[PDB]
Amino acid sequence: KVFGRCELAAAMKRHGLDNYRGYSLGNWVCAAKFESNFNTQATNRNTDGSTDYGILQINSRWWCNDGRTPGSRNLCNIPCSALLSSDITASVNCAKKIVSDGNGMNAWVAWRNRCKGTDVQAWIRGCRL
Ligand SMILES: [Cl-]
Ligand SMILES: [Cl-]
Ligand SMILES: [Cl-]
Ligand code: NA
Ligand code: NA
Repeated sequence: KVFGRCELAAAMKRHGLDNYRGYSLGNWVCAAKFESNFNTQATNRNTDGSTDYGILQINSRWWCNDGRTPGSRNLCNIPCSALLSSDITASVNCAKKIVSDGNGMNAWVAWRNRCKGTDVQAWIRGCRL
């Protein structure tokens, strides 16, 4: 599913990501834009052999099982394929774990490099939320 911007904002808000670990909704929407262009089916191979999955490009080295990431963990207790669903619940549950792991949203390189410190409120402009 390719979410609209406001459509994603509303779903993330409903699932409790606004202010989660102190990160305002626009941070999450910005991260999703640059991670997946709001496409739940997005995937990305990494150089280490892990893969990133879904709306927030959650990685198989620690967070989900894909059966092809040697030595990896599955801290969200999910198949990575679940991160590709049109329903973002699994991605949100897992993102909450990730952002709680110590480095906040820096865990998303795209967020640090493209969203951090920017006008993230612009991401939710116009949305009826
Ligand atoms: Cl915001
Ligand atoms: Cl694996
Ligand atoms: Cl933080
Ligand atoms: Na990524
Ligand atoms: Na894994």
